[PDB]
Amino acid sequence: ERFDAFICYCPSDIQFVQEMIRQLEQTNYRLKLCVSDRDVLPGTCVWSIASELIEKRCRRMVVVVSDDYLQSKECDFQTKFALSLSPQKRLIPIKYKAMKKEFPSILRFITVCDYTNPCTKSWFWTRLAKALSLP
Amino acid sequence: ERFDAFICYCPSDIQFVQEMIRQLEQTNYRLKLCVSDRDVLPGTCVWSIASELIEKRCRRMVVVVSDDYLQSKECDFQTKFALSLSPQKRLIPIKYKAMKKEFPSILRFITVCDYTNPCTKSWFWTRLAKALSLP
Amino acid sequence: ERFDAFICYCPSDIQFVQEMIRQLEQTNYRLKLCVSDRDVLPGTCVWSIASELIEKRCRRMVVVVSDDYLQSKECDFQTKFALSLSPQKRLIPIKYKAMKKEFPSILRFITVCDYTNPCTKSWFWTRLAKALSLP
Amino acid sequence: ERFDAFICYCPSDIQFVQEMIRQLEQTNYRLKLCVSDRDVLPGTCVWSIASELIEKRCRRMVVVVSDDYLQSKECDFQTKFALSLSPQKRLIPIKYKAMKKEFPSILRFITVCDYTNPCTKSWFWTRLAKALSLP
Amino acid sequence: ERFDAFICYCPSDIQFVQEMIRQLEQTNYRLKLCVSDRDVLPGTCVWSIASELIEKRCRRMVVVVSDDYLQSKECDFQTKFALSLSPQKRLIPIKYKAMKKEFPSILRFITVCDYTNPCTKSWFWTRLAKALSLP
Amino acid sequence: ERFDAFICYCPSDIQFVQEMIRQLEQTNYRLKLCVSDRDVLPGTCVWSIASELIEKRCRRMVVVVSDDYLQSKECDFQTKFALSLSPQKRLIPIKYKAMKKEFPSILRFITVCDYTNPCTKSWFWTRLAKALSLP
Amino acid sequence: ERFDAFICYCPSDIQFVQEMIRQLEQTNYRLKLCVSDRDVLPGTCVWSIASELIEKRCRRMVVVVSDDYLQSKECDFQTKFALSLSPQKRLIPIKYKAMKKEFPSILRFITVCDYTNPCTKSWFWTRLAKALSLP
Repeated sequence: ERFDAFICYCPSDIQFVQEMIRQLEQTNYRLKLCVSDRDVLPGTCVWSIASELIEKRCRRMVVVVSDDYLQSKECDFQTKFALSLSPQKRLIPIKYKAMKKEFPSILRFITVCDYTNPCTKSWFWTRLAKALSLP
Repeated sequence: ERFDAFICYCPSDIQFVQEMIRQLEQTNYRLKLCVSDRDVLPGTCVWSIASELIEKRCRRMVVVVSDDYLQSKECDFQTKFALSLSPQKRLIPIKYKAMKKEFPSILRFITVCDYTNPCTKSWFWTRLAKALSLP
Repeated sequence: ERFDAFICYCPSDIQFVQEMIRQLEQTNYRLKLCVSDRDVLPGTCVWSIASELIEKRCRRMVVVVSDDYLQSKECDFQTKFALSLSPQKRLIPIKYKAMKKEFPSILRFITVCDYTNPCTKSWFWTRLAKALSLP
Repeated sequence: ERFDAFICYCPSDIQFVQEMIRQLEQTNYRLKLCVSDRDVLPGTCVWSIASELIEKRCRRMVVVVSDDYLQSKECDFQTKFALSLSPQKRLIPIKYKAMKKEFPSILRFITVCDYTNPCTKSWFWTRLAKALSLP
Repeated sequence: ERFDAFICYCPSDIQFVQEMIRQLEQTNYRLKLCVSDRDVLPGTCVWSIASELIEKRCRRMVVVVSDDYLQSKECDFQTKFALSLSPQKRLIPIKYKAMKKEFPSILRFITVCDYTNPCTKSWFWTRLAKALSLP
Repeated sequence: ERFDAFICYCPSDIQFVQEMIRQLEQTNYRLKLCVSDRDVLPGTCVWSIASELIEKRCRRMVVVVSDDYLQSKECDFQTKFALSLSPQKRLIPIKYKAMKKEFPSILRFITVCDYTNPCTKSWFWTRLAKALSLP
Repeated sequence: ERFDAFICYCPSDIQFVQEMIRQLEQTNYRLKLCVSDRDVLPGTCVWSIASELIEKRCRRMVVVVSDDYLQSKECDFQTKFALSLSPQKRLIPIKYKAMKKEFPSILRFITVCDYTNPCTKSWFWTRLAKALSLP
């Protein structure tokens, strides 16, 4: 029923989401993350997963930014529907890979949780799990 | 008499349907799937399998989308007759193979149950059997 | 509300439909023909004009067969939905022009009301108005 | 305050909107249409005109489809936000000009109110004003 | 002492500011606009006109966007200092000329008060004077 | 029976009258214009269309002035019969084309509704429909 | 009903009148100018626009002097009818273009509001709007 974070990801980047499940769910933190290919029954309509999941069930939204994120359209609509909801840091962008294109200009005024820097990798999962566990 | 899911498939893709029978009928789930080459006596008229089976006997319909699905016409009429029935997720599209053409534009607003992704194959049959077993 | 005949036509052949309105409605026969560009409000969904008009409101269906009829798809679905309804001569095909392609093979077992023959044109409108006015 | 129809249009097509104001507001129908360049004070935020105008103030939405409609992004987000609202024919697409590209595939299952056909122009404004005036 | 709107402009665009003084001050609206070359004594320090004028004296800020606006740095710092103040539509961007470069990406989520459109020029000054006169 | 405006035109200028029907009848104004080639049965006498139509049925008269208007005689007699009726602006002259002869000297003391000026074309149809709709 | 200034112009000079409407009506001055091709219904008599408009409705009269002004006769009669009314500066002549003929000798004892001088163009619209707004 309830969750803690909807996860918006391109389908070419599920190896990172499987890592996130291991680090945040199967660890001693006990967090619940709604993943689309795991908690959504087939046959649903697309306009209900924005009006029911992102609106009334999840509390935050994690945007897995990548290079193939800039080609899909459902991620664009879900990102803009999340930004349209503003009454608490309700949008967390994550960069994990070497991008060679431009960053999304919509997200330039939010602080990204970077992973590709080979000197700051000790603070990543602690900051992320402290962010998601906040009320 | 009654069923749980009509199955709409091209005749060049029955090796997958034979696998589906093994995974959903001969397993501990006990589901009943109406297959055309197994439960329809020869000599019937084509306009009765849409007015009697899909209307009053089956409860859902599973569309085995493929590359040779885009050439047959009975699958087109049965898909559109299923979409014309709307009073519950009464249409489940399944992709199982590497398609090289375009996806059907009629089905773009329903969530597909994908199988060709080599990282998500553990959730496939559980999601499908949880979807078909719903009232 | 009620009607007497739904009219299925390609949009490139409305000059004949305007003639049919003059010969069957504005004449001393007093028939009511549901035309799509005249009795359907914009904003409707396409899957309701087959489930409500052809099913429960009109009593027959007139198929204006032509050369550009073989390219549209909504006429194909409406023709096959009309043929799927069989409990009374509930489908009347009309040929009015010199076709250079093949006749539709779906309609070969129904008697066409031909118009292009320059010797039989006296019986056309009388036969058509006697057919449509039957209960 | 209240309205009857939000109007979604590309800024290169305001000559048609000025005609629509003359035919629907300054005529004997007395309809109120919220236009962006006429009723929105400058300095507003873009994410409030979807959460306040389209949600709680207007009752329907008129999409002026054109060739330059396929390049803007705010019309894409407003169209998809309108489609995401589904509890009454709450979306009316209008074609008024000779398009040379493809029609939008998102809107193929709603009936368009066509204007470029030189034989049906007598029914256009009557159908449109009967549609907008419905409760 | 008090004002109603600080005006941030490039020094190559004072002919428009002189027009704005005629249309908003010397007209029957009686508005007070703090202009830098008219109300600031020489010899002041630059870091006081942001901490005293924009903070505690003016109520809004009008950004005269142009092509030479993208080269100055004091306008960049004053724009970002205005955006950093967020407790009411406290920033009004104005476009008056044909720009050939890109719009500033910082201001894309605020509604611009456009002037170069040759069909909407009747609403410009009324909207602007209704915006500035609000409490 | 009743009308709003008799229309006096040379038979070489019916393409403009067909445009006038589209702009004033098939639009949201609902005006009725008596046209000779559309509402007069053949076999009538010419001296009754001036004693019955222009006298007791129509309320105004629209004179489509052109270059070939100066050759017909029935337009001369109908214009002079209209001028002989004076008890309200009961005669509206319309110029739509580049004339190379002289204007009619009989009509020099009435204000013409000009159309060939390429700067005033926005006011034409609004002025004409406001004139014809007056009691 | 009421106005502020009748405008007497040759029909070959309406591009300047369209500019005057933008500078005096659609600006923050809110003046009302009676233009003949915009506020006079067709079918009126010419001898009423001097006895009703210039006499009892407008308060001043603006004479757009030009080179083609010296060929029309209605401007001559309206100028002399305005001069015959003398009980307040009730006649304002405007020169805007390079004339190559002589100035009108009737108007030599009134001060012209010149526009073609490339050094005095800053005072033009302010003087004109201060003149027209006087009681």
